[PDB]
Amino acid sequence: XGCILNGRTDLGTLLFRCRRDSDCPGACICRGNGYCG
Repeated sequence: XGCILNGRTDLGTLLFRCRRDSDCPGACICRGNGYCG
């Protein structure tokens, strides 16, 4: 697998700065803005 950032309407994504997918929690991936999703 899951990804705690999928499907949320807060700014949880902004707690997870990423430069690559492996910076992200669970099976989340790094998105175009440099934060996980």
